[PDB]
Amino acid sequence: MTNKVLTISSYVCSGFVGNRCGMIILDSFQIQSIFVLTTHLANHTGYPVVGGSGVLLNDFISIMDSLEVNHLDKDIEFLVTGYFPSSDLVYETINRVKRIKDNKKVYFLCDPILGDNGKMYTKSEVQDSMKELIKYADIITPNATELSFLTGLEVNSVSEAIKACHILHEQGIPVILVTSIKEGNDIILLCSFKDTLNNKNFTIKIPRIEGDFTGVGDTLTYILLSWIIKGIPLEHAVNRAISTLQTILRNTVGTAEINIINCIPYLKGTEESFTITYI
Amino acid sequence: MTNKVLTISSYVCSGFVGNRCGMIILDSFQIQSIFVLTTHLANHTGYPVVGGSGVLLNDFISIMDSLEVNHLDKDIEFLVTGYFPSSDLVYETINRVKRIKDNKKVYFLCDPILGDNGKMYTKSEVQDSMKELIKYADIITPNATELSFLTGLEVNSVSEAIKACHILHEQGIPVILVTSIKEGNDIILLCSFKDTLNNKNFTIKIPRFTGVGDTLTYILLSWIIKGIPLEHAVNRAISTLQTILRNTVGTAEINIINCIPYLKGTEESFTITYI
Ligand SMILES: [Mg+2]
Ligand SMILES: [Mg+2]
Repeated sequence: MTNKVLTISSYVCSGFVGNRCGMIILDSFQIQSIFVLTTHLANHTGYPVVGGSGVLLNDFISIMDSLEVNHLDKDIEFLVTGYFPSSDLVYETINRVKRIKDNKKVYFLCDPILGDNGKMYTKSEVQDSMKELIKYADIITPNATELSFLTGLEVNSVSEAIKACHILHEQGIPVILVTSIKEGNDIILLCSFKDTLNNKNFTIKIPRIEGDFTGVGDTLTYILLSWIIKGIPLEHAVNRAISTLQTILRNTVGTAEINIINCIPYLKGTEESFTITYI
Repeated sequence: MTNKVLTISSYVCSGFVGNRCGMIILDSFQIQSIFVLTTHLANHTGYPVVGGSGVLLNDFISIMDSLEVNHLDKDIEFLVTGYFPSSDLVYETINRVKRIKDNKKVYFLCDPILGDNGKMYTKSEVQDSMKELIKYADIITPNATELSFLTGLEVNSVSEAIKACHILHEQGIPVILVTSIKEGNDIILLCSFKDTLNNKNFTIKIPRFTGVGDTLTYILLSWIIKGIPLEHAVNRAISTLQTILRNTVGTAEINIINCIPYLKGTEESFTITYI
C-alpha cells in the first residue's frame, strides 16, 4: 500500500463530477490515490440550487502540509488537477507541483476545468491562473471552450484546434488532448504533440450522444489516466477511455448525471471502438 | 437513477475511515448514495499531524438544504451517521432525521462514533449530543466502550452488555449491535432487540487499526439493503471485514482497495448463538 496518485479537484455529495469521478474510477482500477478536495458541494452547478463552499486556502495548505510531513505523498508518480473555485488554490498548487517534481519524476495531467459550450463555470480569476498552471503539466485535457480561453483563439474546427495547441506547445506543454471539438453531429478529439518528429498528432471522430454532463469530461480524464498508469500507450489509452465513456452514455437515462455507479463493472473495458486518424 | 442512501460522516484525503470507507464499499455494491462530509482531513487521527478542518454548521446546512430543494434525497430509504467533529452538526442532523422520517419510512443506522479501547476520540460535547441522536436510530452499532459511555454501565461481558442494551431499548432504540465485547479472552458480538417477542437476541464469537469499525458498518448496511436478513448480514459483514484485516500488512491503513473484489463476499464463517 503506497499512494501512487495525488488528485486535486472538486467534490459533490450527490452525483459525479471531479474527484468523485476520480474516486469511483481510480478505486475500480485499484490505483491507490490521495483525493484532495477543492469544494464540498451538495451537487453540481447544473441543478436548480447549489449548496456548500469551496475549500479555503488555509485548509488546503494544512492538508497538503500534513500529507507531506506524514510521508503520504512520498511515492506519488502521477498528479491530477481539475476544478478550482478560486485562484489562490491554483497558485498554491503551482508551488506544490514545483516541489513534488523537484526530487522525482511525476507525471502531471492538468484537466483545465473552466467551462463548456462557449460558457465559463469558473471565476474569471481562475481562468487567468489556469494559464499559469498548465505550463507545468506533462499533458493537458481541455475541451474546445477551455482551449479557446487558454489561447485567445477560436476553436471551432480541428484546423483551428491545431493552431491553438501550437501556442501552448510553444510555452512548453508537451501533449494536449482536446477532448471535444464540434463537427456536425460528430465530436472530434485531437491529440497534439510539441514534438511531431517522434510522435504523430491524431484525431478520433465519434458520434454525438445527445447530452449534457460535465462529468463526461471528468470521467474521460480518469479512465485515460488509469490506462496510462497501467502502461497502455497513449493512443490506445485514449481510444479505450472514449469507448468506455460512450458505453456509459448509452447506458445513461437522464441528463442530470452520468450513470457511472451502475457502470462500475464496465469501467476497465478494453474495447477500442473508434478509428485513430493521423495527421 | 435515484439516491437510496444518505450517509453523514468523516472524510480523509489519504486512507480509509468514515465516509471514505462508505464510498468504496457502497460504490462497489453499486448502491447509489449521498456522501455528506463532516470533516475534510488529510489523513486519519493516528498520525502526528492531522491537517484540515471539520465542516462548519453553515456549510452543512447549505448542503442539506440544497439536497432537499433539488429533491436529491426524496427517494432515500437508508440513513447512516458516523463521525461528527462538533455537536452543532449532531443537533442539526437530528433536525434533518426527524423531518426525513416524519413523512417517509427511512432505516437509520447510527454508528455512535465516540471512541474505542476505553478512550474517547471525540469532543465531550459530541458525547452528550450522541446520546440524543441514537434515540432516533433504527439500529445502532456501538462498540463496548461506546455502549458503556452511552449508558454509564461497565461493559466487560455479554451479561453486562445486555443490561446496558436494556437502558437504550427503554429509550426506544429497536436494535443494538454491540460489535466487540472482551469477555475473558474471547471477543463477542451481541445483537440485542427491544422486541424479543418477534426477534431473538444472539451472539457471535469472533477472533481478536483505524477504519475497521467503519468498514463493518458499510458492509453490514449493504447486505441489509440487498435484503439479507440481519443475522446473516452481520455474519457476512464480520466475515468479510476480517478477511480484509487478515490480508492487511501493518496497521496504518486497512487494505480496502486491494480487497475490493472481496467486498461482496457471501461467506458466513461464524456461528450464530441465541441467548
Ligand atoms: Mg471538463
Ligand atoms: Mg467505530
